[PDB]
Amino acid sequence: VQFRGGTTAQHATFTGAAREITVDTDKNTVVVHDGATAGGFPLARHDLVKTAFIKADKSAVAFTRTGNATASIKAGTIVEVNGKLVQFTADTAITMPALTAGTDYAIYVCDDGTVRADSNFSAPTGYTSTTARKVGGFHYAPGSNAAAQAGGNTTAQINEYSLWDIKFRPAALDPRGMTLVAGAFWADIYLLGVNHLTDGTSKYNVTIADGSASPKKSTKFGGDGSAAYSDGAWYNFAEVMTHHGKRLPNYNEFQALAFGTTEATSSGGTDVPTTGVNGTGATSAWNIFTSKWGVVQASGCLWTWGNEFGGVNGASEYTANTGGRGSVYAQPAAALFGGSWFYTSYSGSRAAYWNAGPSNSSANIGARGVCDHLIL
Amino acid sequence: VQFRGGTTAQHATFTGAAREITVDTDKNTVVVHDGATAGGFPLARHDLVKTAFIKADKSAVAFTRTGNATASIKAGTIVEVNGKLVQFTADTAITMPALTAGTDYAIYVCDDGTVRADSNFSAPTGYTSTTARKVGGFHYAPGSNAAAQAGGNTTAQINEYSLWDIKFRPAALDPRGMTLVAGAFWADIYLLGVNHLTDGTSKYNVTIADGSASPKKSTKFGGDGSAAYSDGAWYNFAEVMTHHGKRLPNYNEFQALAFGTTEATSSGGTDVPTTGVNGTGATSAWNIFTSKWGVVQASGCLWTWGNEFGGVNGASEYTANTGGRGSVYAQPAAALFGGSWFYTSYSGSRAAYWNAGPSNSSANIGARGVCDHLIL
Amino acid sequence: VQFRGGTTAQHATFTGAAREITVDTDKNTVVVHDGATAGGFPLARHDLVKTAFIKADKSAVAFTRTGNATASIKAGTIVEVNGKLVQFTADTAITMPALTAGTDYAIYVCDDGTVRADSNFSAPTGYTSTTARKVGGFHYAPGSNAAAQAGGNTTAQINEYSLWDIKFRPAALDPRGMTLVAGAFWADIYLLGVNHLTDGTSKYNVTIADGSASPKKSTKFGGDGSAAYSDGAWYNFAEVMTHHGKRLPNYNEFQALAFGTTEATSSGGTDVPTTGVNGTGATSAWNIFTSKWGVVQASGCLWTWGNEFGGVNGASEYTANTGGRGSVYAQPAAALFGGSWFYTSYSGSRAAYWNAGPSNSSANIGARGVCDHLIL
Ligand SMILES: [Mg+2]
Repeated sequence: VQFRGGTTAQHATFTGAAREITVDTDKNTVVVHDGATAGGFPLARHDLVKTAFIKADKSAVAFTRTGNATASIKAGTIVEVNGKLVQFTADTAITMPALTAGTDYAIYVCDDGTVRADSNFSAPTGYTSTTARKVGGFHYAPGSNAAAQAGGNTTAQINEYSLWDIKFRPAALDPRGMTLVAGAFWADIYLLGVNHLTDGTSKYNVTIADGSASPKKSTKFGGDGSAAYSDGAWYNFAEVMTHHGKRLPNYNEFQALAFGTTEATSSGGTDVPTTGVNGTGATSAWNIFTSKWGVVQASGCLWTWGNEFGGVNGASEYTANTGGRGSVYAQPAAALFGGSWFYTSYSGSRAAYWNAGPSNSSANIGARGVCDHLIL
Repeated sequence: VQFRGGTTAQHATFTGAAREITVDTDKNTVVVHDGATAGGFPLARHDLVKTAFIKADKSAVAFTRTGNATASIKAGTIVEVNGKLVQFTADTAITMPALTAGTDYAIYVCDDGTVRADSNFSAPTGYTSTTARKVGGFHYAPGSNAAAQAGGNTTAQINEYSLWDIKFRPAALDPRGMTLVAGAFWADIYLLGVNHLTDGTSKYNVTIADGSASPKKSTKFGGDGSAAYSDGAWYNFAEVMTHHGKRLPNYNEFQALAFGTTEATSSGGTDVPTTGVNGTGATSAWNIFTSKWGVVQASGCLWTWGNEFGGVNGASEYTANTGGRGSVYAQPAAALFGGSWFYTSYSGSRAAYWNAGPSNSSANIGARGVCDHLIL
Repeated sequence: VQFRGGTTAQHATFTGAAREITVDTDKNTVVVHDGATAGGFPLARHDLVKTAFIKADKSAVAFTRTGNATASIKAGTIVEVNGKLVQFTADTAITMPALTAGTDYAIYVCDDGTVRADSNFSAPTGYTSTTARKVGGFHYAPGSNAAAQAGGNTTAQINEYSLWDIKFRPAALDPRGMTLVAGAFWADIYLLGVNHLTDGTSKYNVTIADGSASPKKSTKFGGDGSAAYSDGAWYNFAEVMTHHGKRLPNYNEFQALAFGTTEATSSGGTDVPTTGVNGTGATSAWNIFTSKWGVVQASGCLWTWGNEFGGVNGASEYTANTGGRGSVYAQPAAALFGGSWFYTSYSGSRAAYWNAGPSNSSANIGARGVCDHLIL
């Protein structure tokens, strides 16, 4: 059966019989007719809905945490994948791989109707980037989120607030290793690492970047991928954050992200070298400082540079202390938030120090990234 | 009539006759043929366009204010609802319910082709959440926006700048009670209430939150829904704003949002207890302070905490004044904007005070929320 | 051929034969049947996919710069235009018009399958707003982006970082004359002009706005389109930026946007009157100050007001210096970034001055706009 067909021009002045189907040969689509409307009602070609992703509640993430090691895709989720419509009319279990503490996972809706997680961010085991579509993901944290204000535990589990989907995600360039804070903005779960170029800013069990072990110099700002900044100036950390489409936190962002930590408590010991891992001779284990949202070492471990200025000022003269990128006049301090290991009861979700110029560097100052929450 | 049909695999190597229609039984969709392209041209299933919402001008809101109590949906608006395509090829009147001063309304496009407003945010009277689709809304304000710089009147009317649609809206968690300022960002029409958990941050005719009547403690930050913060510290107000996905305003945001108010004028009297209502013994009625954008009590009523730091500093020693969440060192002031009732000619769209630490509290300091503008 | 058809109600309880097609007369669409599913599988009408725009990589711009005067649309780009599906399965050359230094261009995907640039932002030469769809654009800069930290050249060329598409763009009200900085945020290529109302904030070869030649007063804030602000206060510049949905830069934004400029170098001479053009008696040509991202006169030409406060404070008394919009108490300085022509080695990507109150005005202080990066 071949249908009556013509060009778009020919259709413009054609009115088919009621419930007649013609073919627009310019478009290669069907045109439905009502016996009244000239040009009829052309139908959409599938390619035009490619990548469609529809949720029942667009103001929440597409997935529900159902247990420490389990999660589900929500009822009402419709997904375009490999030319097919794949949907879920009930909360449907996500098929899990073996989960390892401190690893990010990607969630795929597959063209066979399954939904599955995997550590591979291209395609899940047994599928291709064609048969499996990445719709979101999560972080499998080394410990629980804080239930109150005494930090969390060390039972590896899905951090519910790290659940993201393609329409409910960090505005950062990459969504991995972030958690949603009060539904308002995303925070890096872990402090900035030295190897942020290959690891991203937020990674479990890596060397923390500070004054003594400066982060790798940004390849977007003349770095080569091997060189590190010569110190831990605010300037350098802010630059690394920008590389990744993130910011250093505001005061309001810091207090929100760090809530849940054990207040007025510090790591103790002599150092905090590694993310998600006890400090050197620490009197408090790392988990003492997990926030409500799953931000690891949220306070009392390393100060973070903040994105705020004020407090004590530098000299009222042109001082060339910017790494050779100009001079500053009456430069106010750049905020430091959280406290560090040496700071006993001074540390906490609101610990703030405003007596260090942005050109300052030390072994107990690093950084944490934040970014905007995107709902699409 | 049953058409030739096969699986997706079978179609991959099949080329139908020109203007032949086959059925892909794996997809359950039509495949159009051109007698040349192997696999033909599969058509989109309706479920894949579910929630589609298309506007002629994506850089403006979907509705036009046509009068004090009337509004229209714009020509060129196409809406998916209950499986149907519903569209408007001309500016079409929105069917209104009875409107009450200081109430938010939701706009629904219904599957019978009508568009209507309602105070119910689930479904409008006579419809269900299935037959009626919420596409946006507005605030019916207690008075007009400022025509110049002398505030507004007390004639209840639609605030044109409070018009929002699902693709032109506050980034806040909930869009209600906000107004779009210079097309740049959204501002809470009303000052933060004590009962922001059940009312949202911006509600007409409610008790204002300040140092003496602190807001309810955020349920996202260990609050139970009954307890209030023990004082009106910047810390507490910033926290409440975050709860709702909002911020305290910047200096640039404040001057923009408050423009239109009567400058160098204060409420007078002894207090401002209630939003959108005269202050206690006020010498100026509330409407004296409506901004160009419809921000109520924009200036001269209560100071708002700002999201900016600087000015006079606290001691250069570790001071534990954060509500038990750490210590601050050389803590600069948190900005206060707008002036309050006692401040005569000092109040205005640029009134700014930088001599109060974020741990300060008083009966004339509250907060106003802002957030980013979202165009999708 | 007229098909069996009925209303949506009638379909709800109808199960057609496998691979039968019926017509829903309420919807005017086809319903496919499987001989099992009551109501069958209704297909999408084309109008519901109107404006669809699909890219292979949603995290990058839709176009590639292929040379100084050439560019391509990327493989995998699917575009809805004038009822047709138009797509590109390989990187496809964009048809160029004659290009002029310092001009913005719009990219259209046309219903004949072509993709072309044009200086007209409504429709390209030989097409209409119906037959041609605007999907993005770019800036054809007066010179190259900085390869290192010695600025750029004067060979007119496409600035690769100024490439934007409808789903990868500034959050600003208008996308023109902006460049994407480290993939993180957008910066105005040029300093704010006096005639920003008709030119936008960022335009080549126009009079720069400063203390002596204040910008036009914003029509969104009581301006008439002819009047200028009486001086170059921070207040006025911040206001102009808001008009356009932009901000003055943060410190972190400024250092990012200006990287690539010749550091510790100033324009010299006695003035910088015009964007993208040598200063008056300048010892360094304008191109000495082009950033890595193509920000023109990024440093050492005119200070920009920043969106940050701190440093030296005004008096601890209520000072009415806000242009008659209230009083300020202990007002900290508003940041100035970049240096200017007189400032020799003090200028650079990190040059910052914190000793000028927001009410200050001078011939060497202007502004540059930034905004958020939008990925949709
Ligand atoms: Mg500040």
